[PDB]
Amino acid sequence: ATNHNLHITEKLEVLAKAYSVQGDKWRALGYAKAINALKSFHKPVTSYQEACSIPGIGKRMAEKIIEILESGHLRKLDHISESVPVLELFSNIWGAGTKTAQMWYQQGFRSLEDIRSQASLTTQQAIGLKHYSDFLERMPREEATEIEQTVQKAAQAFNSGLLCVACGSYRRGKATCGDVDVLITHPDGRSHRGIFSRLLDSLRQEGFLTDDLVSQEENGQQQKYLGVCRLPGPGRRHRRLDIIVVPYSEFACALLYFTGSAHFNRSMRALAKTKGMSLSEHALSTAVVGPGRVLPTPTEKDVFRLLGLPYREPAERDW
DNA sequence: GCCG
DNA sequence: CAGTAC
DNA sequence: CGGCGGTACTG
Ligand SMILES: Nc1ncnc2c1ncn2[C@H]1C[C@H](O)[C@@H](COP(=O)(O)OP(=O)(O)OP(=O)(O)O)O1
Ligand SMILES: [Ca+2]
Ligand SMILES: [Ca+2]
Repeated sequence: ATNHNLHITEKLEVLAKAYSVQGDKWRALGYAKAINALKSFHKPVTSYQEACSIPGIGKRMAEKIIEILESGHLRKLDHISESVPVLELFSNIWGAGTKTAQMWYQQGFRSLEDIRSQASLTTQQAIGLKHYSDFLERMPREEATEIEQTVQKAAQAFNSGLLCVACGSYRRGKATCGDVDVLITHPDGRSHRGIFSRLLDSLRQEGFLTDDLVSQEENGQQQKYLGVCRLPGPGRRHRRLDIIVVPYSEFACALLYFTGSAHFNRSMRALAKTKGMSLSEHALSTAVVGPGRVLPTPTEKDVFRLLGLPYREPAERDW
C-alpha cells in the first residue's frame, strides 16, 4: 500500500540506523517494528493517543511522533554521536560488527584506508574489505537469475532431478537484490547427499566462486556455503552468494526461512511461541518439555495452516 | 525500544 | 568463551 | 522485569 506517514518514518529510520551501528541491538529492533507499524497503518497518525493504540508503538515512540507532528522536526536527530558515519562505514565490512567497529574507532581509525594499513584483520574481514564497494550495491533482479542458473546448471550435471530455488528478496519480487541465496534439494529424499562438496568444487574450477567466507556449515542435515561469486564476461561485479542443500523433509521450512524477510521470520517465531511451538529452518515443532515433536510440513501452506494463519504470498512478507 |  | 552472521 | 530464536563457525 502507500505510506501515509513518510514525514515520520524518514526521521525514525535515521535514529534506528544510529542505534544499530552503536551496538544497541534491542533499541534498534524496537524502532524497526515501530517504523514497520507506521508505514502499514491505514491513515496518517494524528495524535498521541492514536499512536499508542498501534501495536509496536509505546509512550517513548509516541512522544517522538507527536513532536514531528507539532514542529516538523525531531530534536534527537541533532544530538546523534559524531561517530555514527564512521561506525556505519566500518559495519559495512562483512565479518565486522559493532564490537569491532567500536574497537577500531577507539583506536583512532576513521576510514577504510586506516583499517587497511593499521588494523588486524581476520580472513573474512579481509574479503569484506576487498569487495566493499561491490557488496554495498544491490544487483538487478536479472543478475540474480543468471547466478541462480549458473548454480543450477552445475548442480544438475551431477543429478538431473535436483531442484534449485533462489530465495530471499528475489523470491519476494524485489527489483533488486542485496545478495543471492540458492536453496537446493531433491524430491526422492536422498539424492541431495553427496552433492554439496563436489558442487562447490565444480563452481571453483570454472572461476565462478572467487572467495569463501564460510566454506562449510553443517546444521543438522543441512549444508550451507557462504561465499563470493562473479559471472563471466567484462564488467561483472563480485556478489554475495549462499548455497544451502537441504533434505526434502525440511524443504518447506527452509524455503520459508530463507525467503524471509527477517522481520517476517521473527514475527512467525513469536506467533509460533504463543501456540506452544517453535520454528526454524529445519522444522515446525511442539515446544520443549528432552526435545520436541516435529510436526510434518510438506508445503509452506502447511506451516501457515498449523499456525492457524492465513497464507501470505512471498511478495507480502516484507515484515 | 515495546510486550506480556 | 566472544563476535558475527544467518 | 525479562524476552525479543537457536545455532554454527572463526579466533
Ligand atoms: N538476524 C537475521 N538477519 C538477517 N537475515 C536473517 C536473520 N535471521 C534469519 N534470516 C534469514 C532471513 C533472510 O531472508 C535470510 C537471508 O536473506 P538476506 O540476504 O539476509 O536478506 P534478504 O535477501 O531478505 O534481503 P536483501 O537481499 O535486500 O538483503 O536469512
Ligand atoms: Ca502500543
Ligand atoms: Ca538475499
